[PDB]
Amino acid sequence: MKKLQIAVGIIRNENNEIFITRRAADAHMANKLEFPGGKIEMGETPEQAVVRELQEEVGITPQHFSLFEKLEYEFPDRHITLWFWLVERWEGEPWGKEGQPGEWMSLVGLNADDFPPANEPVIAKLKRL
Ligand SMILES: Nc1nc2c([nH]c(=O)n2[C@H]2C[C@H](O)[C@@H](COP(=O)(O)OP(=O)(O)OP(=O)(O)O)O2)c(=O)[nH]1
Ligand SMILES: OC[C@H]1O[C@@](CO)(O[C@H]2O[C@H](CO)[C@@H](O)[C@H](O)[C@H]2O)[C@@H](O)[C@@H]1O
Ligand SMILES: [Mn+2]
Ligand SMILES: [Mn+2]
Ligand SMILES: [Mn+2]
Repeated sequence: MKKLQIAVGIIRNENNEIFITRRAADAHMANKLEFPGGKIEMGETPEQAVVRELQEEVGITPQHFSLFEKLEYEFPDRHITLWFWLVERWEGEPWGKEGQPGEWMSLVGLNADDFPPANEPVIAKLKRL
């Protein structure tokens, strides 16, 4: 079974809203809401990966961020380790830089059912902030 390391960014503005994108219909976890992020490549660290992935996907450079949660999840056909970075400072304005839907969502209104099931404990912990 495939094993992947994934770094994602929880992008939180001053109004307690999170920048959330929606995954393509032909992707793994198709049509799900998601924190922007992606695969950690050989020769880069988890910290470097979340910077690169947010630059690619939404056009911001995260800075002074922290590891909010790290967890493992077994999907039906792949095992993934997810690094959830809390990003409260960044350069740029996030947008759908890869043509994907993206918008600001109130933290209190997030519904874990809309996200991959791996995100359930993270969404709960976020609402506890
Ligand atoms: N990006 C992201 N992926 C998540 C989340 N929760 C979750 O289980 N996943 C899973 C879905 C995928 O199996 C994997 C993310 O890989 P990805 O498809 O974003 O990887 P990528 O951006 O590097 O891929 P690509 O655009 O090059 O095709 O992790 C999340 O909140 N954000
Ligand atoms: O690992 C994140 C953790 O480390 C601290 C310093 O103790 O932040 C450092 O690492 C971040 C990720 O690379 C950087 O963004 C930050 O600038 C750097 O100081 C903590 O702030 C954070 O919890
Ligand atoms: Mn990507
Ligand atoms: Mn991605
Ligand atoms: Mn990638």
